[PDB]
Amino acid sequence: KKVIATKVLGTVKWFNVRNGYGFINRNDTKEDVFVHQTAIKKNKYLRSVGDGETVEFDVVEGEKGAEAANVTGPG
RNA sequence: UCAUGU
Repeated sequence: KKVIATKVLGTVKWFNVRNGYGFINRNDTKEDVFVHQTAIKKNKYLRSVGDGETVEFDVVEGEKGAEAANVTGPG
């Protein structure tokens, strides 16, 4: 996998804690990026984000598609 | 329980 962007801001569309993934909409391109629970930095759902939350992340591209990495609060 | 849940 390769890093294709860093310090991207986005808004969480939805995140399902049962299945452990969701999608973030990038504020710069308006495209959704997949986010898995393991990509979220520790905040008891130790790795989760909330629907509607603004987050900052890197985008990396394995060939299942573009996915978020190192997901944190803005700044 | 790793690609659009409900």
